[PDB]
Amino acid sequence: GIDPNRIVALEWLPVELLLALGIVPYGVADTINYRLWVSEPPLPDSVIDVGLRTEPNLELLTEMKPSFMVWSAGYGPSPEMLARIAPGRGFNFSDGKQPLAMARKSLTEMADLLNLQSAAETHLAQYEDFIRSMKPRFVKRGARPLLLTTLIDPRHMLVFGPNSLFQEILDEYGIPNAWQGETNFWGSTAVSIDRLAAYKDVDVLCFDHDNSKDMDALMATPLWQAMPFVRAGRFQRVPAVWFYGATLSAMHFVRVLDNAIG
Repeated sequence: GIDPNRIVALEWLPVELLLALGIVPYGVADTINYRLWVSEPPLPDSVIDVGLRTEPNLELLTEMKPSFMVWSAGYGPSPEMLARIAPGRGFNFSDGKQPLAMARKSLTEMADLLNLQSAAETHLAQYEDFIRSMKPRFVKRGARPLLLTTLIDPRHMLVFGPNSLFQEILDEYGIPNAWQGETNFWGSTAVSIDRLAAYKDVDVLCFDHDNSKDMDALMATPLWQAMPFVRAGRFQRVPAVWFYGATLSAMHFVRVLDNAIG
């Protein structure tokens, strides 16, 4: 990626990787929503919005003349297409089973490209140590399963399973993941609200993303108020945390998690 000050990130996974290594993205795709879903690692205003991650402004990119472009494999524009604009590397979110393991490999791979190996090791130690330190904040609330969700629309909820970013974190804290059903490669799946009523005694967190109008509509339905875990006083609305990120998204989760049930 030769010039570190001229790198364009076309997805929020690799943005997080750059950020953790100290790089300021020359460009970033969809900075507006990044505010609503990722929120953490805020973006310095200098950053140039290159458009939607799905349909980036190819004209702009060409004028920009990036030194290198990073993206998330299997998502967004075709790698063949892109490489026609400037050099770049696609990064994997997961191997389909462990996203955090992959994140650590992606962070290292990123560093290597930029010769920021030291900065990578410092972050990783900071990271592993921080996860370990918070462990005792969840020793009291024993084996009660936890359910991670987020509302997509009044009729659908996303649940995060065993192969989601948060799973490894749960494993290290001993929090059983209430969702053992199916999940896409990214670790999640959309379900109908009713499907959630099946969860009697469990803790439920729902990441917000500037969708309060949507939440109210949901909390307005008799089904929701009828929800057992709701009536049990186990439902919580927590701050947005990106579900398809890396180490900064995991550390952001531990924060929200800590505040929510620590």
